[PDB]
Amino acid sequence: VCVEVPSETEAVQGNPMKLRCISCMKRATTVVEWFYRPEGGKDFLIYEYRNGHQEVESPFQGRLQWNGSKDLQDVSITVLNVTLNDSGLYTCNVSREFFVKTTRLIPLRVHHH
Repeated sequence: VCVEVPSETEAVQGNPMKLRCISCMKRATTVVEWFYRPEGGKDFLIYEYRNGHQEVESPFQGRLQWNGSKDLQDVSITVLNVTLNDSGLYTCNVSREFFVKTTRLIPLRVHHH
């Protein structure tokens, strides 16, 4: 069955990081938006599912990898090759029609070694 599990919030520099986002659903059109915000900055979109997985232009374009389910209850993504600079707040927005909308916040912090 579908369990809602929070994402890890600590990442090791140089490894891939899974930004977990799970929205267990009510027995359906889906939109998923992933946002990132650097310390002292503004949210910008980095990943989108909106009638398909869209190419989103961002500093993240190139290092993102989809890691979710086909049923779209798991909408996790992976950031490849993590740097100290990827620290910040990641937001996962999942909306569902035929209405719902759920938000998940990931205060991501990257470490050495």
